[PDB]
Amino acid sequence: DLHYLSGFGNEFASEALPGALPVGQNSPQKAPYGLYAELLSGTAFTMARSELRRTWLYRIRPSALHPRFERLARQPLGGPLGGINPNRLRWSPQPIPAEPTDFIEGWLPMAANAGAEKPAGVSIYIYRANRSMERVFFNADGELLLVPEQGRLRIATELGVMEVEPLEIAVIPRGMKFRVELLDGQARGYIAENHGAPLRLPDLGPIGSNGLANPRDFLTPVAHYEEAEGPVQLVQKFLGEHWACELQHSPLDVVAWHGSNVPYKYDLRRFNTIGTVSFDHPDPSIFTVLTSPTSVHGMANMDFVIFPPRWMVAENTFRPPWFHRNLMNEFMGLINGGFLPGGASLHGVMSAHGPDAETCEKAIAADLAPHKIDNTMAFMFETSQVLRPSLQALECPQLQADYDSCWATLPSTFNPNRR
Amino acid sequence: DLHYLSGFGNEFASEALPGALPVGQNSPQKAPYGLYAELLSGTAFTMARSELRRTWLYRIRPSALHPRFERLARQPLGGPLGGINPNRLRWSPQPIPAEPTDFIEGWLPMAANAGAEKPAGVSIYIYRANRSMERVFFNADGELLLVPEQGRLRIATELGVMEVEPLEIAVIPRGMKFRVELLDGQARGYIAENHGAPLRLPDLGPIGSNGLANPRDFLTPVAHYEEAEGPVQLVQKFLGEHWACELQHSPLDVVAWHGSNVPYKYDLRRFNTIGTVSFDHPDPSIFTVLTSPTSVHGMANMDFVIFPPRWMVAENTFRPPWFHRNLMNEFMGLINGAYDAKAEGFLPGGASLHGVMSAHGPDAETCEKAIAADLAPHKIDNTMAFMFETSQVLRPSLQALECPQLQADYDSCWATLPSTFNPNRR
Amino acid sequence: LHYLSGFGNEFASEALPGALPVGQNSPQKAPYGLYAELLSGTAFTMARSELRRTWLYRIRPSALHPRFERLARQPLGGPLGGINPNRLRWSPQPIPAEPTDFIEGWLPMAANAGAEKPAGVSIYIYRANRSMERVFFNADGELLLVPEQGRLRIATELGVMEVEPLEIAVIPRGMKFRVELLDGQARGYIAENHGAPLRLPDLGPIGSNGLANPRDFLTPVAHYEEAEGPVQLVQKFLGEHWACELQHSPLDVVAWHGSNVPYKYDLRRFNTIGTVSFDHPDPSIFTVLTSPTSVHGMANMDFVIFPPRWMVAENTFRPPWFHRNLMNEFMGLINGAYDAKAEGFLPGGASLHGVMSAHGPDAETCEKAIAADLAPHKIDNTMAFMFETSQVLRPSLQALECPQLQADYDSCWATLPSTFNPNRR
Amino acid sequence: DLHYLSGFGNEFASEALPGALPVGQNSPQKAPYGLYAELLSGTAFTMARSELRRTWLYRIRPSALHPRFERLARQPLGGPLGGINPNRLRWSPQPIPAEPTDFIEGWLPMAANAGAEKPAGVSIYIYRANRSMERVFFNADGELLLVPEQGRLRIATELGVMEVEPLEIAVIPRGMKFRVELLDGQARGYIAENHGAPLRLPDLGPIGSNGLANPRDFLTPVAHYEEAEGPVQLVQKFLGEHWACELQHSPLDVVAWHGSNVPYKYDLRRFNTIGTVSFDHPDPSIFTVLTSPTSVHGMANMDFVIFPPRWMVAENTFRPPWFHRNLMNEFMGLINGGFLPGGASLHGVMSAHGPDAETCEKAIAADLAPHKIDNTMAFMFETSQVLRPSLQALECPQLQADYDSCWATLPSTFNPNRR
Ligand SMILES: [Fe+3]
Ligand SMILES: [Fe+3]
Ligand SMILES: [Fe+3]
Ligand SMILES: [Fe+3]
Repeated sequence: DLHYLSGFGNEFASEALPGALPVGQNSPQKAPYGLYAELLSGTAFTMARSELRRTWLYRIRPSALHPRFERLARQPLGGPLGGINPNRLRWSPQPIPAEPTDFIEGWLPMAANAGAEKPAGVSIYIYRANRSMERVFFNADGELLLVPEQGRLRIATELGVMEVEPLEIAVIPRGMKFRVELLDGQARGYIAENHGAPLRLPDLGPIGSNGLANPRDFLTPVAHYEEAEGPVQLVQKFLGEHWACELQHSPLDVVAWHGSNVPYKYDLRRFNTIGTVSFDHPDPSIFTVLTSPTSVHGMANMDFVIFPPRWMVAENTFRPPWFHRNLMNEFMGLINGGFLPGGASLHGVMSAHGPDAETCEKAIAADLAPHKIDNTMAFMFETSQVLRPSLQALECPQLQADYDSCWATLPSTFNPNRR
Repeated sequence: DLHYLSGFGNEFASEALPGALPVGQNSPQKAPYGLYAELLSGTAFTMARSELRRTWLYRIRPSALHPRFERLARQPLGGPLGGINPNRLRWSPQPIPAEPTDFIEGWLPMAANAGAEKPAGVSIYIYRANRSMERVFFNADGELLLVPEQGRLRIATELGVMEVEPLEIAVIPRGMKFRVELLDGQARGYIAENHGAPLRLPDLGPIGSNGLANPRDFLTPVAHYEEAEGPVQLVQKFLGEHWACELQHSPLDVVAWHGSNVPYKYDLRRFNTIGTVSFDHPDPSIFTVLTSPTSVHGMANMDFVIFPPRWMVAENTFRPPWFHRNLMNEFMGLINGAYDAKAEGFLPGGASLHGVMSAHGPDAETCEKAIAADLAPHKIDNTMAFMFETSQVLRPSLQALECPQLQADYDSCWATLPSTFNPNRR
Repeated sequence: LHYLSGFGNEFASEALPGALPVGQNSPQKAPYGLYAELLSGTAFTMARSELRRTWLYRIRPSALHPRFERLARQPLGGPLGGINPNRLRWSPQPIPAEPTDFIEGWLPMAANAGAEKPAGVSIYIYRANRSMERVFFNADGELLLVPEQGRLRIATELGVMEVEPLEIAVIPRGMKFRVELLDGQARGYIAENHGAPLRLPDLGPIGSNGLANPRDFLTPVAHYEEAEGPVQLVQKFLGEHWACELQHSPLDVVAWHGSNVPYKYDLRRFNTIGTVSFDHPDPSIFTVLTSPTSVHGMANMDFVIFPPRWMVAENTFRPPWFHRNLMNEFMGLINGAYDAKAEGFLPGGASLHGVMSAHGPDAETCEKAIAADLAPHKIDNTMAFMFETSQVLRPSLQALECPQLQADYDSCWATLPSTFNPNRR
Repeated sequence: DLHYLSGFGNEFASEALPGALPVGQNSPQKAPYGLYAELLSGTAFTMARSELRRTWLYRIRPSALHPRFERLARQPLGGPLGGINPNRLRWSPQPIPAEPTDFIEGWLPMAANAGAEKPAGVSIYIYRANRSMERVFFNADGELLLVPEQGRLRIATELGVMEVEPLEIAVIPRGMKFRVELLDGQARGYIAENHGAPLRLPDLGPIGSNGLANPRDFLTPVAHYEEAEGPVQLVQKFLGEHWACELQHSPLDVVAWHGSNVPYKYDLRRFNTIGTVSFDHPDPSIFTVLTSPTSVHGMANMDFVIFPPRWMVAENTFRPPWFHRNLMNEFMGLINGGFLPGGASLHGVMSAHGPDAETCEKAIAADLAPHKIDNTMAFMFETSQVLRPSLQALECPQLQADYDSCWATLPSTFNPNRR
């Protein structure tokens, strides 16, 4: 029975004790309950207000109260970049490791725009974990988009507690402290780490003022603070590296807060899917849930896109996705329903992809009538920068060695003598 | 039949005689065939190239060769703006007048953002004609969007001839000369006169790089010139007035041209309609065919929206348009069939106007039907309604306010909406 | 006279040493006991590139004035002319016999809107035969002055500038000034800009230099008057002259700094760009100053010139092409003859080719141009110009009823022949 | 005989068989002639339509029908980065090598904003070839601007065939498959590989609505397809590397196509040159033919600029290019007419350049009259990012070792007692 505040991008305000929030100002000399005011600035001060992300926290002890960070010996993300490889790639789902592995220890580097030491654009991982985190963590390297596939997550953050289950997504702003509890003992899922402009709702164009992901469905947890006394490890990811310090208090000691730099979750089942109600096959940008822009208008750092249960009604139309060569880079995953839940495919810049022969023959031969796609949920992380597969990803047992064969049996159907 | 060039916004090139277009330049000293170069600038010289519209003409006689224009006695567009009236308005179809009336003489002012003498925003007319034009015409007050409802038009312009039937639309650029022949003896339809930024394709947003009105379906006619020798009246519309002069030559004497300021036509049947494949009822802006922007981003001078055959699949959803009050001003027409928010009273050739913040929506009948219905995939078919939606208030003409076609009891359409509210049962 | 240079500069000028406060704008104790006064030419929140504001340090505050009263003599009070799409041409305007100072002799030619609802651009031709014995400001817009006959000595709050034909001058909205005629009488053109202040055009590929170089834009140094006695202060508000009487000189600014300034520019210094190959470039290429709108690329008005220049286009119809324009073209002539008109267009003359009016050369200019052997040719000893506007230019009733309006302008195009032959390329 | 479609940025449509193009839609269930639909997306789907480049293809076999790509042993572009060097540099023309070398094998990297493995901005090459390509190629790393200097090229692309001779340029969109055939036995010329926003026409500013490169002169080939059966090698350039696979069919099998992502050519001899008709010496940006923007307004990724035959008429003026120090980086080449055709010069950020003593002396002394510069075509690739010369370029024999002496005789003509 966790409570949530609704509305993407809102100036929220939540207090765990009556009047814990200062009224009419952010920095009283005598803060209610004797709390410390702290500002979390997720963007430059001078952004246009529409881009502004900042949260005022009123907490038991300042975040400044911490000893020196030291580099952990254990570094899940220190593996090298893979060699150059233009090929189409597909993986089978990643098995959960035997060794104890919490949420942060479990990120397996799949592909990234840059080396972990110079975070830029987007880095993509698959997380595997068999332990709840017995420590607190923040990412200095970017925003985190989590896409669960197996197992629920109870995520306790500075702003409050949220639970996410497969078919839901969650986002945790850069630098925000959080701790992940595995409700089901173990967990698997995907991560897009956003090193760039924070994820937001796409420009709707002609779709207008409603549709796709409705702002009312983005939920942010209410204030919740901890009073545990005794040592707690605080871990941060900085330029790919986990550095840690030990606190003698719980860093999740925020009693009240206000602002717009907030963790949130969204249920993909609430997506107001838009598609063709006539013919043809619309561009997959139409399925956009969240997007991270660049200073180049129209070209996203990354678009998060889903392929949800939907009605198929295209008349006189080849209904599967058409054959395609793309400037952008397509990383596909599957949440449920050769491509299994937990699996992945990377078709990079100008790689030729599309349906196989059996998909083609069946689509061309189909008696086209309205059809409901159901019990499936796929998605794509599409990035503008090339995604370089990690060495780990290219060498792991789960990489399919004959993925190219999927297209081998495509036939010519060309007859010059009959249109 | 007629040949066309495809591609909305293209730099086209067309010549009626081989090599009539100068190669490598626009202004030769000794132009091919002894023709005159002439530049038709549809926009300021300094527009962004994406916003530029200009066409080079290679013609027998320059357009400048004409004597003084004189005001005609006959002025279709000279009637006063009607009184202030915030009411929801509905007209039945406009009958064709008895007296001889060509295409330009036949425009009936329905509503406009401003007085005809001070053109701004959009002016809306319904045309009614029973004569083919035996003169040539250009509108200097703006761009014309034509929406035939009865009868095919054969439109002879400077750049060539195009034919338009109901379910197709045609655009004529401001200042471009043309002549309308009625292929079916008489004709009736709608006009949006755009006084603002030229109509163009909407920004597709998440729809991406394909969909709605695909550019390949926008057709521009090929070069064609007449050589008739004898008097031709040339009329122009200026500040709402018709002014004429007599020429001793045909002003459709353009033997070749190149450029982007072109007349064009579009078959609405080919609209790649996008909608809900899930639930709810998408905003009608999703149906945009063409749009004319203002300097305020996101707020169009006018959107041209259609309501075409389309699959209705939304589950657990009130399917007809929702009840609505709107900053924008909604002028709706019907080209054929029946519209899905309405029941009676709205026929082909009819119109409705719901202005700024007027409360509109479905009737009691429709609401009852939609709430009880067993929802399943359903193809809406054999229908084409549309809307001219404008940001500026539309002021009905006096003629519109006083005509027999104005329906006297339009408000009673919503009279029977019942309360179904039950506070004890969610 | 001395001047400062640099279009758009933050200028600083003092007529007494240390009269400008150093390090601040508003001292409690101003140097020499002067009053600080801010002239805000633009909204406070304009981007800095678009900011126009001047700090004045003056003997008496502009606020020291009694109620303005409406003058009986109203130069600009005439009605709008009727609707008329025709091509129009006017001969030079005679200088009236009645005593007529600078502000009294504005002959309204055409305007985007009625004088009482100013918007866009209003065009006048001024004719004066007396020097101004009063001071004037225009609340309705910025003034672009294009002298054609006789030199002007213009005393402004910021200093004195002298303008002769082939120079232009611009005076910001609200800025007080007095005009002296150095040659007894004067004639010329005005573009009254009700919209965004005139500035230098975006050069595009022309780059970082050329057309009108900013170094050539000149602003007067501070000058102040201490004269004690009655002076009439007139303002133009919503087309009307209103006036009060002061007992001091309002040109009493001892020191000033900032960017809201009067300026002049010598068109002979224009770095004219053109074709060095073929064809005939769009006349936008001759843009001197422009006033934008919120619609990018569509100016409220462009001020363009047609100066001495080299004509070198090979295999090219060199005169301006036949044309039909969305924009509205008001042309005038400072001296000499214009390349597109054989005759009927003289210095002081004017033409108006409104939206989509068909214009171009005549059959005589045509004939010679098509026939001429082409070699490099220096067009010289001429200066014409255009006020091109996006909004329609409505001629005034005066302009349409005045004896200088040529009755048979269309006849200039009547003899254009068909040289068309379907069967030889 | 080759036919072409005209109009830069046009939505084109071309079909080699009557009605090969589906009418009214892009994705029919039963395509005309049994062809496959393939979308080539040259930009993000959500680009403003003015910046959108995409082409629908209707082809015999899908592009996906290919086996695994493998790294070729021969690698033309793998040579390391030259060392740091701020000096002005000038090269004599490049000799055509003895060894058999086709178009893609004969790119000599001259200088680049970045290393081959991390394409950004612009890479500049000189190609030398003595064999026609007997295979097909696409470049995944960027768009190709070709500037022939010696020998004509017949470039067979997916969208059709075009012929380019010196004094013409050709552009090939990223990822588009093509084959270069040498009509003259061998060929040499320059290449600007554009890794950024695609080249387009420059904003004309006051020049207005016509002039410079007029859009009507940009020509795109009509549809042409091959039905040759037998092994064919497909090669791609990815992160600077040549990777290849073998198809058992021609990949130039597009029967029809429509859209805006097209190859094109343009004859520089049609450039409507603009310049001074009064005095002074206009900035060479006035000669821009094509430009690649950045997100920084007014600061191009690259400008392609030409110095063609033209009238010089400036009076009381020093007519040669002024003495000059530039933020931008200037790579000069010469097509026809120390600096020979095929040669190059690099003046990088803030290097001081300008005329030599002989040029100054003659120019200050000349009796200025209209003068037609004729029979000469130079050009420049100006880039915003520093161009690092390749190791190869810095150690090549054609690098002129005494270039700085060109300016060594510049004298002082200063005289303070005579204005
Ligand atoms: Fe794809
Ligand atoms: Fe509505
Ligand atoms: Fe003109
Ligand atoms: Fe330079």
